[PDB]
Amino acid sequence: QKPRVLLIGKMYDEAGQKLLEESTNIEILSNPTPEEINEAIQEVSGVFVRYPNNLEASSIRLAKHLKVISTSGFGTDSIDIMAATEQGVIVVNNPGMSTTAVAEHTLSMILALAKKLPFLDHCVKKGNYLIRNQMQPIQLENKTLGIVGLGRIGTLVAHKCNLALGMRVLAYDPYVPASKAETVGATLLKDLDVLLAESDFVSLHTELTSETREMFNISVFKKMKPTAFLINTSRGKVVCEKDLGIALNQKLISGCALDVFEPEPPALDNPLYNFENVILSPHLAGVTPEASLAAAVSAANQILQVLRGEKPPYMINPEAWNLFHHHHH
Amino acid sequence: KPRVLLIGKMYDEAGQKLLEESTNIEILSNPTPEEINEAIQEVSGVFVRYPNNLEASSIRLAKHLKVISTSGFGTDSIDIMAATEQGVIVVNNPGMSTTAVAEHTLSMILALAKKLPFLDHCVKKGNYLIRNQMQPIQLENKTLGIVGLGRIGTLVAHKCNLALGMRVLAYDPYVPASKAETVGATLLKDLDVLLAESDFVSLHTELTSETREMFNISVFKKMKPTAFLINTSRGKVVCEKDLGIALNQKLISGCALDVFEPEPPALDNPLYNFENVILSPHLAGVTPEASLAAAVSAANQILQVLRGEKPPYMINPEAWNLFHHHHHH
Ligand SMILES: NC(=O)c1ccc[n+]([C@@H]2O[C@H](COP(=O)([O-])OP(=O)(O)OC[C@H]3O[C@@H](n4cnc5c(N)ncnc54)[C@H](O)[C@@H]3O)[C@@H](O)[C@H]2O)c1
Ligand SMILES: NC(=O)c1ccc[n+]([C@@H]2O[C@H](COP(=O)([O-])OP(=O)(O)OC[C@H]3O[C@@H](n4cnc5c(N)ncnc54)[C@H](O)[C@@H]3O)[C@@H](O)[C@H]2O)c1
Repeated sequence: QKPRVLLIGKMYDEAGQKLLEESTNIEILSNPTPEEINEAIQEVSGVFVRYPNNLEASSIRLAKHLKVISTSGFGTDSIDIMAATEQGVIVVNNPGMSTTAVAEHTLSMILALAKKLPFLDHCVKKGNYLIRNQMQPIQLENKTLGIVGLGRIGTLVAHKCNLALGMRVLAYDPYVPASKAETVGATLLKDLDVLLAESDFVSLHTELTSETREMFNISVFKKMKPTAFLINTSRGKVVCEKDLGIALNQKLISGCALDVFEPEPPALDNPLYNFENVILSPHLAGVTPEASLAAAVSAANQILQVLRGEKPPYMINPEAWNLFHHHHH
Repeated sequence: KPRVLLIGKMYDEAGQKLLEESTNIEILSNPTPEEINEAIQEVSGVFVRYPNNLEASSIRLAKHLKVISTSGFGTDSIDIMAATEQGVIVVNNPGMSTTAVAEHTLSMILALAKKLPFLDHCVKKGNYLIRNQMQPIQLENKTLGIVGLGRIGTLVAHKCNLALGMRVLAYDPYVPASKAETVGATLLKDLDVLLAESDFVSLHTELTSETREMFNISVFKKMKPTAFLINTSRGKVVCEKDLGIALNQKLISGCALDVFEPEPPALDNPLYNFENVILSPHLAGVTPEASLAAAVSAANQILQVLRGEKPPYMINPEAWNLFHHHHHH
């Protein structure tokens, strides 16, 4: 009989679901509770996880025929990887499908803070056109951008802000060579503190690890300029959200723009919603039609590979492959 | 010691200091023609802050006038003929905020593509799941249509092509095609072609009799239903009544406006009740850098004419021989 696939959340483009349905039977859940996942996972061979939905260890353990878990994008913080590896279940992500889209969105957010764009749009529409008399937009030319995490997106962001705006770009990333920054005109710094002291804009593009977990706390905001801005499009847990709220109240920084949150989705009464110079979007930086199509096709094709016994291109737990063999033959 | 009247203050105080160092100055705030009239009779130079008016009857009262300086490019509110008839040199101060307006244009283009202020409002109201209902636009490989390829249009075209990966078309009857070539754009003779091909149309023309209300309903009918209009040039270039109708009939998707006709916009402007509309209160050229270069340049030209040296931005160089007759020889 045809294998079953569980979609914990739809894909961002249904070209991926169409591909899955060529050879599997799928069931789609919509923001399901842990029990709904436990009911629907028992006989599936493949699972797709739309961020920020979570797949805990207890759910993976009930799935006796599971072969592969696919995430919606790069991040895997909603998968229990240890549990999958213990069971011989292959975990794949879909990286670098939204690189252009997030760099565009980050540039848009950097520019919107500098020009107070949403605040000013709200002022004109309410009748306070004459707020212009006390407004002083920032000219981005020759200001300094600090990139934390110089990977696919961070490097593109450094490239664009150079070409588009004439900004000086500094980067902090211990795991990449200095030459990677020079190629796009940036300077790789060994000391994050230097980047924090020199930057007028600080943009986050790291992977979420135990080192980047809550990297940006009150200690780090104290080191940034009072005039400076934070932008986070990477992961919510990189920023202590409670510390960010204190930092804004105490004028440690001037504002921020966030596409990611912790917890995500954010609560209805999040105190960040009442702050001057705060710009939010609901994890849409990497969700353009182009990026959604590419990541959907990628996730669907990888799920099909593992069902066939074929090694996929984006295994994140390759040490689990032999135990997968053990169970798949 | 010579007098200088400032009909309106300068954009940066450094310019008033440069004048004060050799002249005696008086400053007026939005003065009536009569207020100017009994303040101008003994002065040698006059500065006009846009959009203040310097009428011919006022100039005729000023017996010792040598120079008039506007705050920016615009001299339309100055009676050039009366100045020439009297041997008064009129100077403007052009191209002082080119980079600032280019930046503001990039901000508005991007904010429209990413639905930035609308998404900000949605998260702040707890409507994070609006993400399931929409997708931002990826600028890469979209077509940008530049109307008016001058200082700002040339910069905007270059960055959107080089840094954003957009195809750029341009319409401007009064520059050669090679000017677009150089920055990766294509100058088209037929505006209709640019309208049909563009996903974003940005206006950067001078306000002339030809461009007054150039963008009416017959123009919006030719744009794409999915396209956006950006206007950071002059408000009279757009018939706002037709823009309102165009949004209501979904002839275009939305618009970003820094300028208005009438200006200031009224409290009951229909444009506010549209979601894909982004407004700013005529601030695109306002940056500390731009204000400082304009004020310094304005002061420096006034000081040259009082000394007898030709300033670099003479609007009416035909008045020079009579100026010589009056104050030198
Ligand atoms: N819509 C969205 O907001 C969404 C879209 C896709 C990417 N994501 C997120 O953006 C982030 C980056 O994406 P990417 O594709 O460029 O990943 P990437 O793997 O290409 O780059 C990550 C970079 O972080 C760096 N890094 C790791 N540890 C670090 C540390 N301790 N200090 C500084 N830098 C460190 C890595 O060396 C690496 O260069 C990811 O968290 C990803 O999940 C955002
Ligand atoms: N929003 C602001 O704060 C403010 C700031 C300065 C500039 N202004 C306005 O922005 C606009 C662009 O500034 P600029 O420095 O680039 O002016 P510019 O003189 O450098 O360029 C004007 C261009 O419009 C073109 N043009 C004239 N008639 C045209 C027509 N019928 N069709 C198409 N193009 C035509 C000219 O050939 C010229 O190339 C101006 O209207 C200017 O007054 C905005």
